[PDB]
This record gives sequence, C-alpha cells and structure tokens, in this order.
Amino acid sequence: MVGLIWAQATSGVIGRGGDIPWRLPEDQAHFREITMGHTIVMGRRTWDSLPAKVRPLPGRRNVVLSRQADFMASGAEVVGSLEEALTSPETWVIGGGQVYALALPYATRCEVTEVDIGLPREAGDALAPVLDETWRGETGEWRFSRSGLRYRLYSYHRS
Amino acid sequence: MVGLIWAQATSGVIGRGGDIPWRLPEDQAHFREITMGHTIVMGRRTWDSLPAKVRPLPGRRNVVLSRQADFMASGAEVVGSLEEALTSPETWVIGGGQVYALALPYATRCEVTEVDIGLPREAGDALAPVLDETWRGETGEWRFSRSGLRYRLYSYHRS
Ligand SMILES: NC(=O)C1=CN([C@@H]2O[C@H](COP(=O)(O)OP(=O)(O)OC[C@H]3O[C@@H](n4cnc5c(N)ncnc54)[C@H](OP(=O)(O)O)[C@@H]3O)[C@@H](O)[C@H]2O)C=CC1
Ligand SMILES: NC(=O)C1=CN([C@@H]2O[C@H](COP(=O)(O)OP(=O)(O)OC[C@H]3O[C@@H](n4cnc5c(N)ncnc54)[C@H](OP(=O)(O)O)[C@@H]3O)[C@@H](O)[C@H]2O)C=CC1
Ligand SMILES: CC(=O)Nc1ccc(-c2nc(N)nc(N)c2CCC2CC2)cc1
Ligand SMILES: CC(=O)Nc1ccc(-c2nc(N)nc(N)c2CCC2CC2)cc1
Ligand SMILES: [Co+2]
Repeated sequence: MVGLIWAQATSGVIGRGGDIPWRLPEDQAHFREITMGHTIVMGRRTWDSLPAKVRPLPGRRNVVLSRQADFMASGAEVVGSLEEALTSPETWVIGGGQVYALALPYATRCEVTEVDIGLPREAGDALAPVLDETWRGETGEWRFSRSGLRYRLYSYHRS
Repeated sequence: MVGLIWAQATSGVIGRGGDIPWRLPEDQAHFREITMGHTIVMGRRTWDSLPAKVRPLPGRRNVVLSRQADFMASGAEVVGSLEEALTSPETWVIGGGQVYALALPYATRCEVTEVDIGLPREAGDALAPVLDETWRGETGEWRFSRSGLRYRLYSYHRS
C-alpha cells in the first residue's frame, strides 16, 4: 500500500537546494503523528537531507530508495525497487519529489500541507506531485502557524 | 488498519428507530469513497436497516458482526469476533452504535461526519463513542450541503 505526504508552498515547491525553505512546528507534529510506527520510504537524497543526527526517524521502518547494492543507509533499509519496501501494511512516501511521482501510481492518499509562501518556481526545485482529475479532497481552513506563516492541511483519497 | 466511520448529530446521535433521521448525499459519496474496496464491518441491526435494494454494499467485503449460527447475511460474512472481522488490512466499522464502541479499542482511525442538527439525545438513540485522549485530530470547516445543511468532517488518529 502507499500514502504520500509532503509540505508544499503554494507554488508547488517541496525542496530547494537539498533543504526546505521554511520550518513549521505545526507541520512537524502532523508529520510525526501520521508516520509514527508506520513504514517511511524516502529517496536517497532526502536521506542525506536528514542529518545523521536525527537518522533514522524514531519509531518507524526507515526505507531509503536507491538503485544499487553499493549504498548503505546506516540505520535503515536500502531497496532497489519501491516494492521491496511495501512489505509492511502502511507505507508512507515521505519524499522527495521523485519517489512521489514514482509512488503516485501505488497511492490512495496524499496528505499535503500547503504553506502560504510566495516562492517562485526556480530551476532544480523539487516539486509536489501532479494530482490529476481522479483525486478528491477539499481546501482546508487557513491555519496560523506560530512561525507566522499561514498553512492548511489536505487529505486525498482515490478509487 | 481499523477505522471507524460514522455520521453523527451534534448531540452525538448516529441513529434512531432503526433509521437515520437525516439525509446528506455528500456524506454518502464520502462514506462510499472511504470504504470503497475494503472490508466493512457492521452490526446486524445496521445490516437489516439496509433495504434489499442496497444490500450488500457493492465493491466491499461486507462483514456482519452478529450472533446466530443460522444467521447468514446475503453478500456478507457473519463473524463473531470483531477480529474475525479485523482480518482485513483496511477495515472500516460502519456501524452501528454498539459495534462502534466495541471496535474503538482496535481503532487507529475515526472518521466522522457531523451534521449541524437540532437533535436531542432521546432515550433509544444510537450514539457515537467517546474518543479518549489517545485520539488526536482536527475540527473541519463548516461546509454547506445541497441538502441545505452545514456539515463538517472529523479525522481522529491515535497510534
Ligand atoms: N517539503 C516536503 O514535504 C518534503 C521535502 N523534502 C525535500 O525533498 C528534497 C530532495 O528530494 P529529491 O531531490 O526529489 O531526491 P529524492 O529524495 O527523491 O531521492 C532521490 C533518489 O532516490 C533514488 N531513486 C529515485 N528513483 C528510484 C527508483 N525508481 N528506484 C530506485 N531508486 C530510486 C536515487 O538515489 P541514488 O541516487 O542513490 O540511486 C535518487 O537519487 C530535499 O530538499 C528534501 O528535504 C523531502 C521530503 C518531503
Ligand atoms: N449514522 C450512521 O453513520 C450509522 C447509523 N446507524 C444507526 O444505528 C442504529 C442501530 O445501531 P445499534 O442499534 O447500535 O446496533 P448495532 O448496529 O451496534 O448492532 C448491534 C450488534 O451488536 C452485535 N454484537 C455486539 N457484540 C457482539 C459480539 N461480541 N459478538 C457478536 N455480535 C456482537 C449484535 O449481534 P446479534 O444482533 O447477532 O446479537 C448486534 O447485531 C440504527 O438506527 C442505524 O441506522 C448504523 C450505522 C451507521
Ligand atoms: C524541517 C524539520 O526540521 N522537520 C520536518 C521536515 C519535513 C517534514 C514533512 N512534513 C510533511 N508534511 N510531509 C513530509 N513528507 C515531510 C518529510 C520530509 C522528510 C524526509 C524528511 C516534517 C518535519
Ligand atoms: C444518506 C443515505 O441515504 N444513506 C447513508 C446512511 C449512512 C451512511 C454512513 N455514514 C457514515 N459517515 N458512516 C457510516 N458508517 C454510514 C452508514 C452505515 C450504514 C449503512 C448502514 C451513509 C449513507
Ligand atoms: Co480507500
């Protein structure tokens, strides 16, 4: 099974320069709640974005998506295929932009935080998936982060 | 995964006299979208309340949690355990008021429609269970039904 979770600016950006152009403790607990205990899959670059000092994320089955037998994610599992990770019952695709579009076929749910930040689409930006006609959800209430940036939450299901 | 799904009055009422005292098509397409494909678990009263012309719910593993050995539900399994209904990887307890409180201990997700209705809790109503402190979630924003009614959804999570 697959879920996709990501935090995006309005413009669609999920990463820039290997980090995230914001920080939102409202989004952080949201992300911990949904993924705690479940399987988390991330691309290799996302894994690098995790300081070795919060790696792995605690309480979850950390899976790093790479292509070779020659990469070690230390404290995690390194699988050449997406499908090698989906051995558990809930699997959460936690980025970045590749795995998303790679996992979007297997996916029924997208949990999306939309940060109200005016972030023009720069080249090389990692981007949130392209959710076609099929997906359904509705716009949330613009909620106030202590950060001072509006955010809102989205949930999608498709069948 | 064990989810509990219900639509309730702002007083807590989910059913009364073997029927539902309201009608919300937006709820029905939502209830349908959430359960579609999955094991649905219902009480035997819930199962009866469905006219034949809507039995069983299409595209889902209907499981009826009942008590007669000679009880067969045309288009469903009759289990005694809740867990014998909890076989499935995604499992939705769809009612009713007793089956709910039975399952809540094994629930990781509660998914709630709240109809904005002046409905007293009268003896003989079916009600929604009480979500303990393990539960965390967000209060939806009041949307407007083509029935003409304000409703909002609740998603509650505990792990
Ligand atoms: N805002 C948010 O909500 C999120 C933000 N991010 C941000 O996303 C950014 C980076 O994400 P991105 O840049 O898209 O790179 P990824 O995180 O997607 O990692 C990509 C890597 O995964 C491996 N890979 C990709 N496709 C496959 C495949 N089909 N089979 C096997 N292995 C595969 C390769 O690793 P190798 O090269 O070793 O083969 C590739 O380099 C960071 O800034 C991160 O913080 C992260 C998560 C969500
Ligand atoms: N608004 C909504 O979202 C929904 C509303 N409703 C409403 O709820 C009302 C009825 O619900 P309710 O009255 O609570 O009855 P329930 O629907 O909760 O069904 C009660 C069932 O409990 C079963 N049961 C309980 N424990 C066990 C056990 N350990 N082993 C086996 N069977 C068990 C009984 O089986 P047996 O009977 O075989 O002993 C009985 O069928 C109606 O008005 C209905 O329309 C129902 C579903 C959804
Ligand atoms: C900035 C910080 O310190 N922590 C932090 C960073 C990102 C997220 C997050 N949030 C949402 N909504 N979806 C997601 N897929 C992610 C995950 C991204 C990562 C793989 C590591 C939450 C907290
Ligand atoms: C509106 C209409 O005509 N039918 C209708 C009645 C109820 C529900 C519903 N809704 C939520 N949120 N949870 C639920 N478990 C259920 C139903 C469970 C049962 C069938 C008996 C949806 C549509
Ligand atoms: Co589904």
